[PDB]
This record gives sequence, structure tokens and C-alpha cells, in this order.
Amino acid sequence: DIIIATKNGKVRGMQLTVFGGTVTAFLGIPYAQPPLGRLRFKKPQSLTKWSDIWNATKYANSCCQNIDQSFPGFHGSEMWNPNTDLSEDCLYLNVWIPAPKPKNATVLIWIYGGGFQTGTSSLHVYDGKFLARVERVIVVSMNYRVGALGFLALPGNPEAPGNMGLFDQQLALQWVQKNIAAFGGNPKSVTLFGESAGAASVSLHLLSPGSHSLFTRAILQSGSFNAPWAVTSLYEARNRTLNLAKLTGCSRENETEIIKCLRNKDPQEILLNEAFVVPYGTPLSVNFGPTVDGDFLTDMPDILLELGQFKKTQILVGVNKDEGTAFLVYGAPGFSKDNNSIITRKEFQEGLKIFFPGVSEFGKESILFHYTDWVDDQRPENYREALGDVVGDYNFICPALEFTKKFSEWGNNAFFYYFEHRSSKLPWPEWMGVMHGYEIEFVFGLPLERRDQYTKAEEILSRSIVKRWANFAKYGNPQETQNQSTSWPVFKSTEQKYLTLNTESTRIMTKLRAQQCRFWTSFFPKV
Ligand SMILES: *[C@@H]1O[C@H](CO[C@@H]2O[C@@H](C)[C@@H](O)[C@@H](O)[C@@H]2O)[C@@H](O[C@@H]2O[C@H](CO)[C@@H](O)[C@H](O)[C@H]2NC(C)=O)[C@H](O)[C@H]1NC(C)=O
Ligand SMILES: CN(C)CCNc1cc(-c2ccncc2)c(-c2ccc3ccccc3c2)nn1
Ligand SMILES: *[C@@H]1O[C@H](CO[C@@H]2O[C@@H](C)[C@@H](O)[C@@H](O)[C@@H]2O)[C@@H](O)[C@H](O)[C@H]1NC(C)=O
Ligand SMILES: *[C@@H]1O[C@H](CO[C@@H]2O[C@@H](C)[C@@H](O)[C@@H](O)[C@@H]2O)[C@@H](O)[C@H](O)[C@H]1NC(C)=O
Ligand SMILES: *[C@@H]1O[C@H](CO[C@@H]2O[C@@H](C)[C@@H](O)[C@@H](O)[C@@H]2O)[C@@H](O)[C@H](O)[C@H]1NC(C)=O
Ligand SMILES: *[C@@H]1O[C@H](CO)[C@@H](O)[C@H](O)[C@H]1NC(C)=O
Ligand SMILES: *[C@@H]1O[C@H](CO)[C@@H](O)[C@H](O)[C@H]1NC(C)=O
Repeated sequence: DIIIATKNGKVRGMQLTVFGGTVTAFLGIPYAQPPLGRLRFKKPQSLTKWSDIWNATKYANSCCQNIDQSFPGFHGSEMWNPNTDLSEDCLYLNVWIPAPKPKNATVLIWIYGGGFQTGTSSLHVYDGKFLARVERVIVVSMNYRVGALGFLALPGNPEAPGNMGLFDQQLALQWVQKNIAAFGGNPKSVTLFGESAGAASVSLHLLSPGSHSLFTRAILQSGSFNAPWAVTSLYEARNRTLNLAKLTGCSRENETEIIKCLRNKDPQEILLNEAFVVPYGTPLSVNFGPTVDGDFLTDMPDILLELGQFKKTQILVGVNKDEGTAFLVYGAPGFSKDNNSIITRKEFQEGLKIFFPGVSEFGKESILFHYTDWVDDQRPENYREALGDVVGDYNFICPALEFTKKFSEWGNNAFFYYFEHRSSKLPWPEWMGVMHGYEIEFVFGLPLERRDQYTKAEEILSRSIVKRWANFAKYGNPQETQNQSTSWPVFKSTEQKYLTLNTESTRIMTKLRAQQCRFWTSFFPKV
């Protein structure tokens, strides 16, 4: 048996056999009072001490959310749906520590993505036991509120001030600060890493003064706060909160009386109205997201970035080759996971209206103009691939590159990767390529299980990524120094070098999507 005394009491974990070794998992440790009743929509309250032994031997409840039901029974979509009961009682976290217990181990804290509407730490592809085993790091992940329940906002009002899910995350980093040394970890050596909205979360923790002292370094996979979906303005955040109140019949004049009304609503009724608070929506709509609350986030984040107002430290940043393809099967006409999705020009044009619904005719014309000037206009995938690149470059790749340029300009080491390996177990079809979210299983080292049907080439790729990620966490330098590997150079603003990750080679290249990203970061924001 293994019992750890924490600041709030005793917790019991479980023993894992990993690779002829042992990892101690503590699954589902609460880190806040459950945000129920009069605590719904409020900042997370701290937890009162218990005197018994908490059995942290099972993943806890996932936070309430809407489920992806577009492909019932398809593992490619459902592997991302919650795998534990949904509940408002969901502020819990997990710890994987090496066995035997470490002394002063570097700590990795994972923050999942899901557009701030979905996600959960209990998912199979976020299992931290491999990293604990292979690199002798401690892995921490937490559940944080999503959707309106985590990001509803009436700015100023503390009954619904906004960013609660970010404060959930933040209270969890505090738990690691106050408690991780008892588990054998070094609170002075903590690296946040996350993917998608999780990566955007990590980038905002770099900006939040209340998070400065809670971590050392940051890793951003396929996400950053300057992505166009990441931060809601205070205008539309309030318009959304009001629209939700009308839909629930919760319209009042005393804006506090509205919150009280939304608090007597069942988590369902709230969930099932979240989609209509926006007039026009897209597959990437963030109905309720981060906003400038004046507490977690004190100014519009693009100004903070532009003027150097962030924690100075090292960042690891990167993106996947086909970030955009995943969203094209959730609405774009002519697309399907069950056929090769050759579309026409008229189909491409109609697909911009879905992804850019509130954009001028000229704005949509300008996207078509920059992406549809081909070398071989006879290639029948031209429009299929253009639209994927359009959605990927706009929503993920270019904001990630612009974040790294701006951050490094203040003197910090930065490392940029380009993940271009398509998993051999990937259940989506081939035209979708190296999809959004499918580097994650390699970061967590799932291909290290020989039992798990991956190729040998993928085991080696995972093994080096796991080494580079961990060397970055421990030492701020993501090299693999032994197995004659390519040195990963720092990303500088003039030369802009980046590292490719794949089973074939591993190359240094310069200036990713340079021509595409000039369009998105310099022309298009004017339209
Ligand atoms: C690829 O498929 C799309 C989507 O069609 C669905 O998937 C197919 C595999 C099959 O099961 C269909 O019955 C499904 O509807 C096709 O797009 C549709 O095309 C039809 C006729 O071409 C049109 O009336 C619909 O509006 C289209 N959209 C939808 C949402 O059904 C597309 O034509 C297929 N393309 C190729 C090249 O195979
Ligand atoms: C990253 N991993 C969890 C990949 C696993 N798959 C998915 C699927 C979806 C999705 C499901 C259904 N309809 C549309 C999108 C989303 C999703 C939802 C909302 C978003 C809002 C703003 C930016 C990105 C967003 C992404 N994210 N990830
Ligand atoms: C907590 O756990 C104690 C030890 O039992 C171990 O954990 C439970 C969850 C079972 O899986 C069991 O097989 C393990 O050996 C229990 O004696 C105790 O009753 C539990 N208490 C609560 C409140 O769950
Ligand atoms: C702000 O909210 C306005 C209120 O309109 C209501 O909400 C929209 C989403 C629809 O459901 C509509 O029929 C409702 O009456 C919207 O009209 C308006 O477009 C919203 N956005 C802006 C930018 O003003
Ligand atoms: C390095 O590679 C190992 C297997 O390759 C063998 O060991 C290396 C160090 C070389 O001597 C090579 O010629 C051998 O064939 C893996 O077991 C090991 O985990 C790898 N390490 C990393 C960090 O990728
Ligand atoms: C852990 O390492 C830090 C420096 O990173 C040191 O100051 C601290 O005392 C160490 N503590 C233990 C218990 O090893
Ligand atoms: C709204 O109602 C609450 C609770 O009854 C009260 O404290 C508050 O002052 C009211 N505000 C306004 C503007 O009427």
C-alpha cells in the first residue's frame, strides 16, 4: 500500500505494471470545492481538509459537456468523447509518479483541448503512466470546466465573472505547488503542456500574473491564445450570456437575478442551448471561451504579446501538417470520411461560407484568390486540399508561428516543430493526412507499447519525442543527445528555423508557410 499525506489529508493510489516496471497512479484527487448550487459559474473555492484516506484509485467525473454524435460508433470521433460520467462535480486531477518514488523529479502538467467546450483528462491518449515510467517525470493532469459552465461571462460581476475554467486550471497548478513535493516532485521544475485549446490555455498562463510563479516552462501543441477562436471579446461574450438567458427564459433586468435563474437550471437545459447563443456558427465556434475578465487576463492578449508582457522562459511550440482537415467533415459540402472528397470550385466557394460566415464577399474572394492559383490546375484534389490548408493555416499554423516570432523577440529560447507523420493506426481516411490531435499519442508514448499494433518506426519516433519533450521539461532544451540525432535549433525571428518530426527523416527547415501566413497575419485581419 502507498499513502501520501497532502495538505488536505491522506490519499491512497494504485500500483501499475508498466514495461516490466512500476508506476504509482493517483487518479481523481479533488482540488477544489465542487462548483455546485450557489457555486455554479463562480471561481473555484478552495478545499476543506478531510481526516480519512481518500481512495484516488479511479478517474473521476468529467465536467459537463455536449458530446460529438456526428459519427456514432466510429472510433475516430468517439475516442475523444468523455470516458467517465459527466457531472458538475468534476474539479479533480491525476498524478503519475515513478516507482520507486523519486526525490526531486521534474513535473509535467497536461491541459487538454476541445475548443473550451469539450475534453477530459481521463482519455486513453492522455495516460501519463508511460512518461512516468520511461523518463521518470511526474505527470499531472486536471479536469477544468468547459462551455458556459466554465466560461459564461458578465464582466465585473463575480456571480459570473468569466474564465472560471482557466481559474480551475490555475487552482490545480497551485495544488501542485503546495503538494507535489510529498509525491517526490520538484515544484521548482514544472512544465505545462497542452494541445489545441489546452495549448491556448498554456499560452494564457504565460500572460496571467497569477500564474507566473506556478510553473517554469511551457509547451504549446497546435494552439495559442492569438488564434482567432481563442479569446472572445467582451461585447459578444455579453451578447452570448444574454442570448442564453433569453433561451432559458432567464431574462431579468438585475443582471445578478439572471445568474440566480441560470443557477436553478438543470445542467442539461444550459448545455442544450449553448449552440444558439451565436447568430452564425462554424465547426470552430467557441460559444463560451476565455475573455478579458480583468482578473485572470488584464488586457487584450494580443497587446500583451506585442508589448512583451509575459513570463520570460523557454517555449516549445509546434503544429501538425494537416491541422485543418478534421473540421471539413463536420459541415463542408462534398466532404466525407467515407470517400476521397474530391470537391469542385463551387463546392470550395460554398465551403468558405461555412468557415467564414460573417466575412465580406471580398474577404471570401481574397481567400479563394490566394489558395487557388495552382501549378497543375488539373490536379483533382486541388480544391479539397486548398480548403483544408485554408482552415489549418488560418486557425492553427499561422497564429502559432506568429506567437513564436513575437515571444522570441524578447530574448527567450523558442523551439518550433512541424509534425508530419500520419499514424499507422489512424482511423480517419488518407486524404485527411496528419490530423489535428494525432501527435498526442506520440507525445505520451503509446507507440512504446509493442503490444499496441504500431510499427517499429513509430516506436522509435515516439521514443525520441518523449526524450525531447522531457529534456525540454527538465533542462529547457529539447535535444536527444545520444542516438546521433538532429540538433533542434532555437527559433529566431530573422531566420525562423524549425524541426520536422517523422519516421523518415528529421530535418531543419526555415520559414514555415511563409507565403500563406503573410496573407493571414497581414492582409486578411483588415477585411
Ligand atoms: C462523398 O460523399 C459526400 C457525402 O455523401 C455521404 O457519403 C457518401 C459516402 C454516401 O453514403 C452518401 O449517401 C452520403 O450522403 C457526397 O456529397 C453529397 O453528394 C450528393 C450527390 O452528389 C449531394 O446531393 C449531397 O448534397 C452531398 N452532400 C451530402 C452532405 O450528402 C459526395 O458527392 C461524395 N463524393 C465523392 C467524390 O464520392
Ligand atoms: C484536439 N483534439 C480533441 C482532437 C479531437 N477532435 C476534435 C473535434 C472537434 C469538433 C467536434 C465536432 N464538431 C466540430 C469540431 C473539436 C473542436 C470543437 C470546437 C472548437 C472551437 C474552436 C477551435 C477548435 C475547436 C475544436 N476539437 N477536437
Ligand atoms: C478505500 O480503499 C480501502 C482499501 O481497499 C482498496 O481500495 C478499494 C477501492 C478496493 O479496490 C480494494 O480492493 C482495495 O484493496 C478500503 O478498505 C476502503 O473501504 C475504501 N474506502 C472508500 C471510502 O472507498
Ligand atoms: C447579438 O444578439 C442579437 C440578439 O438576437 C438574438 O440572438 C441571435 C443569436 C438569434 O438567435 C436572434 O434571432 C435572436 O433574436 C443578435 O441579433 C445579433 O446578431 C447578435 N450579434 C451581434 C454582433 O449583434
Ligand atoms: C536509442 O536507441 C536504442 C536502440 O538502439 C541501440 O542503442 C543505441 C543507444 C545505439 O547504440 C544503437 O546503435 C543501438 O542499436 C533504444 O533502445 C533507446 O531507447 C534509444 N534512445 C532514445 C532516447 O531514443
Ligand atoms: C530540489 O531542488 C531544488 C533546486 O531545483 C533545491 O533548492 C531543493 O532544495 C531540492 N529539494 C529536494 C528535497 O531535493
Ligand atoms: C440584485 O439583487 C440582489 C439580490 O437580491 C441585490 O443584492 C442587488 O443589489 C440587486 N441589484 C440591482 C441592480 O437591482
